[PDB]
Amino acid sequence: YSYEAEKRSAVTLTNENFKSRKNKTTALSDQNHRFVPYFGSSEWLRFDALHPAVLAEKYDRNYRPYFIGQRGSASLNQYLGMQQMLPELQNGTAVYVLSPQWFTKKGYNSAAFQQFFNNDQLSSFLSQNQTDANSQYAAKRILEMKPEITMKSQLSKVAKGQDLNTVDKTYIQFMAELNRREDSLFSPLAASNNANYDKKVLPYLKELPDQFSYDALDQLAVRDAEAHTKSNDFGIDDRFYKERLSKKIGKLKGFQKNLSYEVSQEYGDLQLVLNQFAKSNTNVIFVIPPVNSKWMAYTGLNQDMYDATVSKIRYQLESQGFTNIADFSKDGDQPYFMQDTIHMGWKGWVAFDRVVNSFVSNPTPAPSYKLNDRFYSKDWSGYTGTPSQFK
Repeated sequence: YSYEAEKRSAVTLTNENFKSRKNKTTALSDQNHRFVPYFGSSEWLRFDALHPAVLAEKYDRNYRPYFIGQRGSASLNQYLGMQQMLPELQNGTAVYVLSPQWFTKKGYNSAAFQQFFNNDQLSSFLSQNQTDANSQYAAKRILEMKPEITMKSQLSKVAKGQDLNTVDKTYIQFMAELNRREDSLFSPLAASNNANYDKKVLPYLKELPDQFSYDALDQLAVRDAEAHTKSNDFGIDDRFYKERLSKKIGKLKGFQKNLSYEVSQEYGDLQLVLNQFAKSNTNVIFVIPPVNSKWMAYTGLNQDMYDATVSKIRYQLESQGFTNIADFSKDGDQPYFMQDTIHMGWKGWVAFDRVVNSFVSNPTPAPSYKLNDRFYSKDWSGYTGTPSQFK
């Protein structure tokens, strides 16, 4: 199609590009250039010389990352976006960052939900009619997020477990067909490429060593990280620090004293993605990032709560077959692991590379998964004892 068109779609990172079926399926099915999907939220915007985009370009790897996510795109929105690219996951390989900031009790806004959801994702969703627990929970959550919804009756039938009437099926495949065609019509202008690749990827190639060396990458990361953090003591990027933290830094101290990520509906939402990976036989590495621990000190973010959160996430993942886990939750104290407060960069990007690039450069079949419906449950949403003792 167009390698440079796909290259710039792969790092555009706009909401409209997230829900563009044409863009992502195009890049993810190109048979002459391999794009691998990287699911996460705002973490992908932290361009610097060690960002995965830059690395896979410089050393010309047997793939390029296609990024899928933006602030607020947690697992429910991710699952529904996945509904638009089902072939591209089949027997595929994928990176999926589990951001722990996701797992709050009330979750995100309905407004943040709308900016990734659309009716193509919903018609796709209803078109695959399986009245299983996963369908039911999906429908339940959608009606929770957007209660004044089109095709509400069908969503209520799916959410109660009931089978869809001949008339329902026909309606939903017709709306499917139209939404697909609307995507194909509007993605050219509605979902156009950024300057992100030209302005925040390619420049950085000047800085990387012609010959690959993790030691050289680490040195470059520390030099550049030092250049871009002389405005504070948290080792937080200058621009992020003046733009989001400078003004209210006093009012901030202590503000996370009691905040937890241990109870969340996002646990069930995650289950939706795991079901999707299994049904599509996808081989995934799940990335867990830590938080600048100096920051966690200043805000009171309790690291043992973080550790229990990570543990429960990992339990859900491993107990089912998903064992590829680049878990960096305890690496937040390493100088320049993070680029901001809760987003890794620089050295963190190199650590990210060390596990992920081996995973993605060397695709292997996906193991056998055993899914466990008890993870959609309210009890698992609230459970806080030892993860092993759930049953």
